[PDB]
Amino acid sequence: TPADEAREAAVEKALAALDLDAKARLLSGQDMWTLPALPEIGLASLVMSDGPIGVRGVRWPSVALPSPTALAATWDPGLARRAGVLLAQEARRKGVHVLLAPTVNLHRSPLGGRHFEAYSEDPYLTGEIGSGYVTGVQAGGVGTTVKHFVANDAETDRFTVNNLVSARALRELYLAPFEAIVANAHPWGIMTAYNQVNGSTMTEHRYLVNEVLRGEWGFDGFNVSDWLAARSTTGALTGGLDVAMPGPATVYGEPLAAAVRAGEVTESLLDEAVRRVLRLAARVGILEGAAPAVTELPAPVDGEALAREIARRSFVLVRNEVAALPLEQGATVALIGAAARDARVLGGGSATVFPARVVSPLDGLTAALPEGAPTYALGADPNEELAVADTGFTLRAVCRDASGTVIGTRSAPNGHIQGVTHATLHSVELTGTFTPRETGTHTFGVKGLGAYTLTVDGTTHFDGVRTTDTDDPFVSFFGAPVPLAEVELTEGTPLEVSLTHVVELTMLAFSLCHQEPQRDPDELIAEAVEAARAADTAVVVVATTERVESEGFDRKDLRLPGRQDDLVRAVAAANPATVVVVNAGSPVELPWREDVAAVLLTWFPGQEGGAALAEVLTGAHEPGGRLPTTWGSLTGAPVTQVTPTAGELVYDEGVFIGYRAWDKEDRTPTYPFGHGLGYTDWTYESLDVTGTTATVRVRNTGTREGRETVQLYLAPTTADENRPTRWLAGFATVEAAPGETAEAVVRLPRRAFEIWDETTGAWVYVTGSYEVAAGRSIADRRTRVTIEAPK
Repeated sequence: TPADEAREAAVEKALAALDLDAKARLLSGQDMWTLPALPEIGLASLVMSDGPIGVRGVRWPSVALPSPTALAATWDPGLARRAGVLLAQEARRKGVHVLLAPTVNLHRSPLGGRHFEAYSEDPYLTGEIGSGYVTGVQAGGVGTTVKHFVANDAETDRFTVNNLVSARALRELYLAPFEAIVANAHPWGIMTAYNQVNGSTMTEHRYLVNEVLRGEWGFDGFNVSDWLAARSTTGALTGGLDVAMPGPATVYGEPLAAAVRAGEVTESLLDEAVRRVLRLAARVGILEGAAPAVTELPAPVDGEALAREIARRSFVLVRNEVAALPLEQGATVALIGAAARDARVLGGGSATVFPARVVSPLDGLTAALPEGAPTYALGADPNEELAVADTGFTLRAVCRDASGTVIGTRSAPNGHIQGVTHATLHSVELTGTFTPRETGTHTFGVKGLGAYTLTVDGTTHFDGVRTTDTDDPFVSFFGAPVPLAEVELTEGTPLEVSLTHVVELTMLAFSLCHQEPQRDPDELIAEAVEAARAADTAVVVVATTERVESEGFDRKDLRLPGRQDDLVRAVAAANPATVVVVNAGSPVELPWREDVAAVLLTWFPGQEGGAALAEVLTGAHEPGGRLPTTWGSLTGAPVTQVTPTAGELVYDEGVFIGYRAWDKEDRTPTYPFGHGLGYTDWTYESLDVTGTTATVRVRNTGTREGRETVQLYLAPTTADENRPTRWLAGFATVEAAPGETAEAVVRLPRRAFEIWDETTGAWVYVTGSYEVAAGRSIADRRTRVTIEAPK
């Protein structure tokens, strides 16, 4: 803390200069993304933006990386550090100061909405990756808000739900990754969640925010509310909140200025909170008078290359039978499935961005394979009932005032929408022309809320409203699009399409949606089976959509959308050498494993996914992924409750989530935590533990050079009603050529032996004999040793 002392001196001078009206103003938001500026003290407007896979800015493109679970499947916090560096470069370019990322809530249930956005079901692996990600983002002088503090491991009724979580459960599981990132990475900020934990809402939670996070862990950054989570001027200030950031009319500002002057809300409390915001201002560099934390920035990073590297390093090859992968030299390959032509690179929610261009599996494999590239056949379409209007749509974004007079025309990206306009703007048209690809009944819709008027070819097909009873307006926007009208358009012949939204009195975004005309599912699977029959290997890319996987709501089942499961079985029957490329962000049921030759989980693999998949399938590279979460059937899954009964979600499983819960119940999953295969064999030959330092020698006993994640699992020798049977206590990714041997000196944290004392309010190093085991997964433990926990 050498320059930090000088920096915190400039913060104190700035705090002293400001008056009560400016102090309360600063803590209140200005726009959807930025805070007010104060030239009286040389402070610029703090720009904040989403998020985990890419930086959006203020919608005025981004680099779309693979989903957060994909980054965690690489088991490499050095990759997460590099990922963070690129994101800081993106933020510096888009003028963003704070990145609203990473999400580190655990994978409690497989039905969780933002499951694709979290890293793992294990708090150690989550903390390690999160630590790397934050250190990397802040390495480029860009702030981070570790979201969603704490216990936001489900989306239904997230606005009000009371998540009743145990004392040990919070300390050992849900809070762990936050403590790990606070201590290791030193984050400049945090975000408090919409839900409540044991009574208090996270934004108003005095015990967890001020006493635990700040008091025990020594957090020195700012605490932003989740967008619309701030709901009390006095309740949030006293509960450790600093910034009510939903938008312009926040709970802070003039209501807070008044509460200080009139009520028993002390100006000392306001001063303590502004001090935190002004400390952030100095680190991100928006405050003149305090030098920025990172002055010399990290060397430029190639965004496309890192997106490909993270993508292939995460692909978990769970199944591979005799050797389906990699593909053989000069083999006839057939690509099947809609997800191969139109890939799903991002998951739904605020984490979405628009990349420059996306490489699809068919684009990638066409270039990778020679003359007579993959024979493509769409097997089934998962992206229905509706999808954003893009293919064949040439749209503009017209702004109108009260008199309907045009006051601007922005270029439409495709259908979504959010210049020299202001409170005068009354409505927003989204006109254009649409050339249909095939004749039939085209449906048109919208994903938005409020007043809408649709006119496909002059005729006003819709002119009504779209209200909803839900407690959260964010659930409403990213909900499935609503069909407004069916229309008969002949292919080739285009017509003038138009969708207007009237705006007046938070709510400010809509998108034109369109469904391609009817396609028989059974005939689609018939034409794909002919291609499966006409090939040495069939590659079926199966995927969950942004409508299935998204924020605001939870999934209903782990089954694949559309007739995709029925497509896989038809292809597996016609051709035995079938490779299923699962492009899903969360666990999904694989009922046809026994029939298919191979399975490869690719998550939502970012804009370069198609290039990484082409490299892996052809054998240019190896799939370097190892499950960061336990995959299995929903019936076998022991912790699935996402829905709150009587407005309460009890976490009855306690300290047992993910693999810990499967062990406690005897239920064995389809593929366990840490499972994954590459394109080479690994023989663990030596394990030496000295105190708490495990040293592992592993041999590449395969035909090709490859990577291996060494996974150390601690397990008490005695019975453990109080604890899980085994748990991850360390890991390390090593690379070696065939025959060559690599070592791994992995130190197990002191914490791996400790448990939480609810009464003392302290950690308890559990003494006794343990079994430290090195392996390829939890189920594939290769070598064991018995040690006494050191003093």
